[PDB]
Amino acid sequence: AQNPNCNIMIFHPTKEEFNDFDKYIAYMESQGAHRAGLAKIIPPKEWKARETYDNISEILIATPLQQVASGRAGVFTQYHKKKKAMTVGEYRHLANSKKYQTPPHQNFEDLERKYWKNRIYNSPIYGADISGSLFDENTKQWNLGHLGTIQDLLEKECGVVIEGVNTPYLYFGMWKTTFAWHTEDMDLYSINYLHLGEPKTWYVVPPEHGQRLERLARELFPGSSRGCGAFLRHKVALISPTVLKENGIPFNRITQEAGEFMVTFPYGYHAGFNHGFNCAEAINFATPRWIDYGKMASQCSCGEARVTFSMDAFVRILQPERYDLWKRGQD
Ligand SMILES: O=C(O)CNC(=O)C(=O)O
Ligand SMILES: [Mg+2]
Ligand code: NI
Ligand SMILES: [Zn+2]
Repeated sequence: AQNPNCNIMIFHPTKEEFNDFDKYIAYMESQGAHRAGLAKIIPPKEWKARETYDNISEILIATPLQQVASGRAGVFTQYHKKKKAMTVGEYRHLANSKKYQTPPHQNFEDLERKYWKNRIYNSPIYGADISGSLFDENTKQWNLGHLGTIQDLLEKECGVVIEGVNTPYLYFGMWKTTFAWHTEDMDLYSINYLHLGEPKTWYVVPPEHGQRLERLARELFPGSSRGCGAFLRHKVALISPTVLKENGIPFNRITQEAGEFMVTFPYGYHAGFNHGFNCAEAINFATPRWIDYGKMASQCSCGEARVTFSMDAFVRILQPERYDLWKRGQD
């Protein structure tokens, strides 16, 4: 069995290997990359996502989210308070202000220590989940707006044609902006490209150990657990590496820098934080190996998780028994 310790693998495809996205994902899996839940892909030196980032300031962040924490430094939840719209140029200035800017630090490890010590005492503002793309239309390789769609994958594998679309999302971050512990909708893959700016630190639990994280989360968030049998779908809970180590939960960590891709694999729980002003682009995708994970994915039916239009068909076809209850949660 390849990668039996479930380490995060880093790949350096050549320009030739970067042509066929599906084939390269299947290659990485042949080497055991999925066992970590997360992989890093450094693009060939010849590749670029677009020519420059000099003209992005007028993108609108219609609903910036202030991430307010409750709890203790290593075990907290966050809620998202909606703020007034602002442009990317306005948000970048805000991120660089004395109130929000990255503190002085020695290295990524020192910054990670400072994040876990101090995150809860501040409320950073995240421009998340903005439909759109920063890939140039002429970029033909690993262009996250030109991937094969999940609807077409389900149709190719299972023969059933379904409604829905699959488009990318932009994330504008600042110091301390935080992504809570989650797997993807329907335990899909994700791919994330850091277009510009400061790094993003990731934590990940191997898919084969995901239920260990869930059991810890039910212990640490006991009211939330009673409310919903899949409350991590709410994407609000944080647990620090120190707490994970104290409770014997297997995980790994890695820092993504600008110009790098990360792939999350089906049922790979992940969480993380931004080091400073940055912009990422991410999208869900599927492969044949996902189908079995989609069929088994947990679902939130309490009403909190509220998701895209396109998840309807995935539940309806892959999880017909759960469909009625889940749809009640959506309505
Ligand atoms: O970058 C972020 O805030 C969160 N991204 C992801 O969870 C991802 O790409 O799956
Ligand atoms: Mg612009
Ligand atoms: Ni994710
Ligand atoms: Zn729920």
